[PDB]
Order: sequence, then structure tokens, then C-alpha cells
Amino acid sequence: MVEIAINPASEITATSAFISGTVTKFEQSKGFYGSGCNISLLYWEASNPMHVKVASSISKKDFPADISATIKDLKPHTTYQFKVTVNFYFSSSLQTFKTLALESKSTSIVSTSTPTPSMPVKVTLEHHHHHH
Repeated sequence: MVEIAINPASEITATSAFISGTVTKFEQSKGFYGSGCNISLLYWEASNPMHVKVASSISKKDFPADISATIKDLKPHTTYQFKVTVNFYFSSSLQTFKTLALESKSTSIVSTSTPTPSMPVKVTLEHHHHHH
């Protein structure tokens, strides 16, 4: 089967969110083996699934393929749904997330540190982007 793992939506604010997934293994049919599959990770409003917006559109020919999408232009207090569309024929499972209100936090001094930030001698100056 086409195995597409979906990573839970994180870094969610009112206007943006970081979503991702991993296309572990791809299948299609004869003739389409070794094809650069267009990964379009689509998101829409839970209230309006007609507004199919593209979070990210990239091409993958190598699997497992880890893809991520940074969504901006989100509506506050709004529930959204997302899926990874791989090639012209496949879609993943459906996840849903909800944005925040117009009172969001900066999330830089205190961020959700799920991994350990233990790096012997921190050479990287994270003033451009803070790692999760």
C-alpha cells in the first residue's frame, strides 16, 4: 500500500502552522515507477472543504520522503484539515487542527521543546529561525 505517515500539526498560531508528513513508501501502477510524484499537501477549512489551498507543492521521486509545509495566511479561531496528495492519484489520512486567536504568543524564549537542545558549543545563532 501507499504508506503516508502524517505528523501532528505543530507551531500553530492564528496566522500560521507547521504541518508535515512522511511518504514512507509509494505505489502507483506499471509505467509510473520512478516518477517524480507531485506532493501537494493540501489544506482547507473544516467549515469549508471547497477552499482547497496548497500548503506546499514539491516533487519527490525518492522515498521515504519527508515533507513539511509551513502554512501562512490562516484564519484565526478556524479549524482546518490537511492531507498529503502524492502524485496524481494518492491521498493520505485526514488530520485536522485549529488555529489560535489574534492573541498569539511569540514562542521564542519559551517554545515547545519536545527534543533535547543539548548541542556541545552552540555555534548556530538561532536569531533567524528557532529550532523545534
